[PDB]
Amino acid sequence: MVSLPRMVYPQPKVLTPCRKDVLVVTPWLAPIVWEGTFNIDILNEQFRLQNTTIGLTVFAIKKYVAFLKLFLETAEKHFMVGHRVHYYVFTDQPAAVPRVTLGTGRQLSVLEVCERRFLSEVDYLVCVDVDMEFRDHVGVEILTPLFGTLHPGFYGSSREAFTYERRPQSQAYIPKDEGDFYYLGRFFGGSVQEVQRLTRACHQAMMVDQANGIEAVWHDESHLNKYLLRHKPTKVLSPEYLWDQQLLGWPAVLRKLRFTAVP
Ligand SMILES: [Hg+2]
Ligand SMILES: [Hg+2]
Ligand SMILES: [Hg+2]
Ligand SMILES: [Hg+2]
Repeated sequence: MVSLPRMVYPQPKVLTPCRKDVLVVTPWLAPIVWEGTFNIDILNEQFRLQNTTIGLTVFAIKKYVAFLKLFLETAEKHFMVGHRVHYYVFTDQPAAVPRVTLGTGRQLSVLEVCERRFLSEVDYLVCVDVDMEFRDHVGVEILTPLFGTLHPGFYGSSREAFTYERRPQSQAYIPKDEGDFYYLGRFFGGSVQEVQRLTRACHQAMMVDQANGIEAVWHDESHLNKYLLRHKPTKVLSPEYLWDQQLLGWPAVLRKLRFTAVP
């Protein structure tokens, strides 16, 4: 709500689309974040004036603790740089967490494996996997009440091809004539309130499923897709935000590869 300062930047072009090769807004008017759609300077100003704090959560159990060093090092270089960040590392090996040097205004909490905590420590929560690395900018352009990320393997696929759970006996069930996009179960976020709302719904749906002796085809991801179908995300991130260059290369439609799996 605080007034932005004078800023000098190119005037928006009303009669000139900001990307003519991709959809930049959903049918429910949520922006789809692609490179070229946002001016990061304006967005940085808006969020900094609000002294925004972003929590990044990851689970690293067993052999996965080995991915923490690169994950954290690259996050330090590309994730919410300039803003307050609180990393939450849930692990079964507290002593094995790498000693990574953090920039000012950034902290890390190791939780050995308390939800009200998030409500008082951060404004937004971003949930990802540890076996990844940031390769380019991932900033406040993604922040919104609730966001989902387009799966790199299905962004150009028809809904019939989406690997949603197709069995009516499952709570994650989505018929062939339904569905907007196929979202990643491993990269989502939003306000603490909305994220806890999504995880609480997923947890309940998965319990009902097991009680009925059924397990969704893609587990958590299947339920996340059911949730986002029925509760439209306020922002959708393009595949730039979770790519796999080994399996998909570098298409012209992707101007940047920001976050990827480690081969
Ligand atoms: Hg989370
Ligand atoms: Hg769900
Ligand atoms: Hg779940
Ligand atoms: Hg979920």
